Amino acid sequence: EGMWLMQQLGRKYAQMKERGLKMKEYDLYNPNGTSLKDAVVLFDGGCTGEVVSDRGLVLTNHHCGYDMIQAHSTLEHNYLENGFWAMREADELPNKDISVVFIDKIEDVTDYVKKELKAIKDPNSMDYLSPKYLQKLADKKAGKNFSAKNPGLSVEIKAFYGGNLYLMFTKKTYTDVRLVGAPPSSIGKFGADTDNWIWPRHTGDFSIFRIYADKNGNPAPYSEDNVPLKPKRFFNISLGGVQENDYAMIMGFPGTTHRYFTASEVDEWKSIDNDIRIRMRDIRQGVMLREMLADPQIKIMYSAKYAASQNAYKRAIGANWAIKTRGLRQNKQAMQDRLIAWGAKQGTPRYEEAVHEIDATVAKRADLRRRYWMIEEGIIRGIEFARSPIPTEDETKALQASARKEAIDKIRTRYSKFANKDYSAEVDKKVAVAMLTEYLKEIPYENLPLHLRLVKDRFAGDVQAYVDDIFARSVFGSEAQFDAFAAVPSVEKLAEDPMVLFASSVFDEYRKLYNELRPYDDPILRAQRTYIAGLLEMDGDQDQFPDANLTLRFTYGQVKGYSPRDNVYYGHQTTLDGVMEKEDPDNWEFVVDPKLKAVYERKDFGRYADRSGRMPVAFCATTHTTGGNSGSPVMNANGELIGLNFDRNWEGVGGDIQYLADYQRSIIVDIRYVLLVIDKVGGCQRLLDEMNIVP
Amino acid sequence: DEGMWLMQQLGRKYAQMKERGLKMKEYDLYNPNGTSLKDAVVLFDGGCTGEVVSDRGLVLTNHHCGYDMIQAHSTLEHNYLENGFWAMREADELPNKDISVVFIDKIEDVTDYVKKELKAIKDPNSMDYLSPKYLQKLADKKAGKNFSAKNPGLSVEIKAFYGGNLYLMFTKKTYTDVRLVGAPPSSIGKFGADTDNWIWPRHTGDFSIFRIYADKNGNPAPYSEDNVPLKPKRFFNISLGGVQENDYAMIMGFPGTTHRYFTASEVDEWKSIDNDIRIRMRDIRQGVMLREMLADPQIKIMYSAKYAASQNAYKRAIGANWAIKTRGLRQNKQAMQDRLIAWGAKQGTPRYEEAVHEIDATVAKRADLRRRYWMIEEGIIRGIEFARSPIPTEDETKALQDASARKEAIDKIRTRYSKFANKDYSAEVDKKVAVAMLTEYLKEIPYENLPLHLRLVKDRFAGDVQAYVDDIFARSVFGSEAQFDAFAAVPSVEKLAEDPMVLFASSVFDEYRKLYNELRPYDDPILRAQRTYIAGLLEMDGDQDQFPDANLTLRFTYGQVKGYSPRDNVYYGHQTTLDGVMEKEDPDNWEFVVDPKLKAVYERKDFGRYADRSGRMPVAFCATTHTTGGNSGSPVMNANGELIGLNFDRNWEGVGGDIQYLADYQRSIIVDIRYVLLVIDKVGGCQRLLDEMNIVP
Ligand SMILES: CNC(=O)c1cccc2cc[nH]c12
Ligand SMILES: CNC(=O)c1cccc2cc[nH]c12
Ligand SMILES: [Cl-]
Ligand SMILES: [Cl-]
Ligand SMILES: [Cl-]
Repeated sequence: EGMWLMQQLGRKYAQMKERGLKMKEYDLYNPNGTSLKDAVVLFDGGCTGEVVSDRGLVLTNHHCGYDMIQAHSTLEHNYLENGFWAMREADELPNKDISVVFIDKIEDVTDYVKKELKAIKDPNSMDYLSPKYLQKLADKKAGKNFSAKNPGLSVEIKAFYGGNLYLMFTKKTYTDVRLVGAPPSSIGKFGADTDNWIWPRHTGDFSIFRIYADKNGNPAPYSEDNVPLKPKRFFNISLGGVQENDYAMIMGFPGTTHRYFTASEVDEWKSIDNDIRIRMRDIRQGVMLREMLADPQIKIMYSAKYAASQNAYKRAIGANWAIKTRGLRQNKQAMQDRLIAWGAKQGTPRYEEAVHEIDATVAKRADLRRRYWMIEEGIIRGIEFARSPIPTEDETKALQASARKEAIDKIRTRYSKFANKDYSAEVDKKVAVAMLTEYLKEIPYENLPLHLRLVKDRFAGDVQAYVDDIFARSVFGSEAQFDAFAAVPSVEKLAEDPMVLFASSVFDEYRKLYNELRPYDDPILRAQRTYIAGLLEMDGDQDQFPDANLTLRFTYGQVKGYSPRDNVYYGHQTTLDGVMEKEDPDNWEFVVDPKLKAVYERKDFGRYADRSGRMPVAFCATTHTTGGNSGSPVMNANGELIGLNFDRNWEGVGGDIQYLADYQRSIIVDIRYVLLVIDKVGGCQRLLDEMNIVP
Repeated sequence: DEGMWLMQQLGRKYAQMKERGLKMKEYDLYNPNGTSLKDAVVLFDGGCTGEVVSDRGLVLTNHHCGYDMIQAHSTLEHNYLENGFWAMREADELPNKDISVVFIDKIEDVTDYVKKELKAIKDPNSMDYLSPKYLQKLADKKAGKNFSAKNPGLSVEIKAFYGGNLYLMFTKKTYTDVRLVGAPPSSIGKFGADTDNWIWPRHTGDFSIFRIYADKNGNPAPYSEDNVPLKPKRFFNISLGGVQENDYAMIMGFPGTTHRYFTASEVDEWKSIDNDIRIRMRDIRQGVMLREMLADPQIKIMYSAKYAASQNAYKRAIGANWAIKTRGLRQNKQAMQDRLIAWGAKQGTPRYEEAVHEIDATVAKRADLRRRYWMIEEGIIRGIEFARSPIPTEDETKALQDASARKEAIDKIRTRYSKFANKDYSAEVDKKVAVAMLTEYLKEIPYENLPLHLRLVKDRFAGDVQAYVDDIFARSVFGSEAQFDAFAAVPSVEKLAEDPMVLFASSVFDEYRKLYNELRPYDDPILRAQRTYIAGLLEMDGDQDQFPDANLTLRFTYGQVKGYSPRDNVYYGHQTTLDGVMEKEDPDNWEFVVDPKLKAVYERKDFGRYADRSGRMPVAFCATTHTTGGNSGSPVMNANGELIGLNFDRNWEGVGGDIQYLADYQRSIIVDIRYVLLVIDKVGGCQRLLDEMNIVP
């Protein structure tokens, strides 16, 4: 049920042993020695990765190394659709702007931070959560020129439990991380967007990289002289597979959770955040779908835009299902009522006062937050011409020196990016008419961005006419309209441009709402410090984990399926047979790689198939994971690698607020399927040979 | 393969049934010379199956079987279709016009009689051995002179089985006074509605209650206010013990049609012509209908039923083609015929190989014709609404060419035009469907094979299908109300003879009839060869594990209450519960609305003695019984013959079961009798119906 701090391993060890853990405590996490923890990395600032060889080979998800596979791909060598398999270390491709972060040391610095904070004065100061303030304390503690005395190292202090616990992390960062191997996108992204958040899953979501360093294994930027890193710890790969009920554990960097939400915050997340996102994206996606289905060229231009909007839409549907069916609101209400009753008993009323302050702040910001989500979902992300060019003061104080041509060249560059090869003004007008009709129904005239008041005032409520007039008269309405402007440009034309006025107006309102809403975060945050302190003093820092905050955590559970609905059961493991069942040659998402199809037909599964002869693909577990856990190593009871985490099912997305034992699962690619693809699809034996594969 | 067995076959199947769990005595289930459970089974309204459940003639069947009767008695004042109907006294039960219940009184093997009569052959190629007229002449001869007059309510019928190798005579007792007694609201009776058609898991309470009425002596009588409820020979006891996984289950009913003795060439034809054309053509039709319904809420209202009606057989064809592609149906038919051919070669009897060859040759010869027939039927006859627009009759055209009979002809044409262009017809939606359907039709059917008017697309319109369809409506007398009225004011024979819509409709119907007539002669050599083919199969492997094709006659099937795995890592259990109804609840979707009385029952757990051992309220279960269309409403029995449910559907994965039974996929979808009794009790409050049933603990 939790995402535990490494410090909490001692207090959780006995239960983990009861659940099946066989390894010694300090072999997993040692605060003053080498352990399995030293083989986990933060891959490219978001994902998790893991070292799997004494030469710095790193495994992570295909969707984690996707940008690097795409950057090295050309029409000549398309690594994204064909895969990439460097047959020698010298063939491994360097990557610009990549990093791998090791968590070298972790220390509890709570007393230090709390004593430094006492020099306050302002009791409402937010310095206790300020990265700038906490970095000043981290540098003070580490020393004057720490990074120069310990090269490649850096320190960071983070708040936990709403400002009740602080940890200082000593990090070692490597920036020479090279692409080694990747399956084709047909394997790496088999489900593609249709199977996102879906269990059963049949995606071989993996990619292979390598950490490079100088002669002494110290961090160094890309250099042709860099040598592969010999890490102090790497995972052994298990070939024993998984069975139902097997103990499993994960280490990784979960990003965010909201475990200490009040009941009022759950209601707000549902009725504002999720309902607005669901309704607004449903309108946007509906119009996009009609247009993509009717014109194959529109499908090409809008596929990525449609898929990008669907991802958080699906999350919101999944989260609202948990609020409606799993009693999230009620369990938060029970959590706060129990603290309020215990505080009354002890004579300490500050916890009830804290929950009341949160409720009052939530109730007060309701209309503002509704207006913010309505404009953000409805217009800022809903309508493409909202992100059309807005002339700067530098560009206007140029059109009225003769760098008038330099002003127009900068405006043209931005116009070309807005009206790019994937932009359809006709599709955008149709989306805007449906999105603005909904926006104008929900937001009253007095709360409208100034230019939208023209719908009622100048266009007699005809939204279609208003949108038609924006494109007919705007210099960004077509290429010919822009060129006519660029030939005779005046500041008076830009100041009265209907598209510029629309874009400026909606951005002004979006910033005004953001600025007016920002002051409401602080009383909530301060009250959460008192609220979580009460919860911890009452029930202990034992079965209540601190919210995720992109720091290293461990979670444990079992390889287990679940029943999604009445009379339906999803098992704990998918097979290669499931890939073949889903095969569809006339659908890019469900195309099956011919080398993999042949492997399946011949049953060329080597040492990777199970005891029954079926080739495993993926499994699911009751571990508690969230965004940031992509690429996380999944370990056995002996700490051996059995898979990589790559997703979680939609039924469990409400798990960020309340873990769902009967529904929430981590979706993991079986390590045996990873090895089968490297071996029979990539034919990259050197990668298998450098790993320590245990029978 | 698993079987829809003749009643005569119970004797030789009994031992296996007992070894599979059957506990009742053979003659208590079926006795040719006495009362048995078979006497409580009826053919409900000529299609469905039903069952007698009380000593006062109460009959249970599906909600979709009694749907028309519930709809005919419904008004805006008392909407029984939407709220349910529960007659609180026998006198309140509603009579029904044109209803019937047929009991199978006696069944007799008359094979030797029919085969001896057939020996008086005046042509060896005669189809009289399958002729209902001929077989009725033999049935009347055997029953005697004036049998119907000397035995009122009874009738005799002889049917061919095993392709003309076995014949049975059925003595039927028909009752026509069958009254509506009870029905749940449509929210329960058709809970899944079209979304869950052919779907397992299923949560639909598909049942309705009727009562057979008869004269003072329990003899058939048409509706009369003097009719008394029938005291039947036999009725089912209701079991409350429920079902468990692996329990023995059995069904009696009237399965309509199967194709168990198809050759491999007939499976290929079913796939590549019948199913592929239906799939492709309905996909085009449904796609255009969906875009129009989604864009205009008034179009959704007008085309919902038309869209749902087209989707039903489309889904069946997708399910059947999935079995041909994944379950090896073609290969198993090929293995079946190769084995007979090899055995015939050893017996020195080449007639079986000659028979399979005649079938293959006939299938190969009719291929282009059959492709053209399905292409026009799916593409135009069903695909385009203006294909069924008015065509002036020879007598209507004669009337328009010096009398007052011209206004009588115009009134008749107007009546047909108003039925075509009714409140649910959109000419704009029809033009869009026709453009897409004709574009596909014109791509598949060559100019020389086109219905005469479609040749104008290339000849007069330069291949512009949109222009051709636009011109049909712009110039046609049936293109709009104003166009019809202008014609009706000044009607001329010449205007109808040159009308583009009349010419289109006539042309496509002419080609549809020409193709049907040219294809009809191919059925007979196949049928005759099937008589030899099935005779060989029976002589070789016996009339034991090879059931005769379904032909709307009484059959039994048996199996177990068992779920199945539809795909990798997914398992569907054997039973659904009332929780599954609640999970699917959606108030803003008419299909998934939950009745408030039922929702309250679930919340209070007011399940009485109807819940299972774990206090969960069962709704439906599935079984490995072999069923098909005609089995809707069938009684599902326990190992003791007690009623445990009513069959109401089968899953799409098993629709290929009409050709080859699929043990690991095919299931009968059954409404649990405990859920039926819960709805009568806690939703209808109709205690008298529970009291007249014999409920066993
Ligand atoms: C076709 N429908 C979907 O793909 C979908 C819809 C809503 C939520 C989720 C979560 C996963 N998939 C979803
Ligand atoms: C709503 N249901 C469908 O879309 C569907 C589509 C194709 C086959 C089947 C069988 C049952 N349902 C089907
Ligand atoms: Cl290291
Ligand atoms: Cl012979
Ligand atoms: Cl099977």
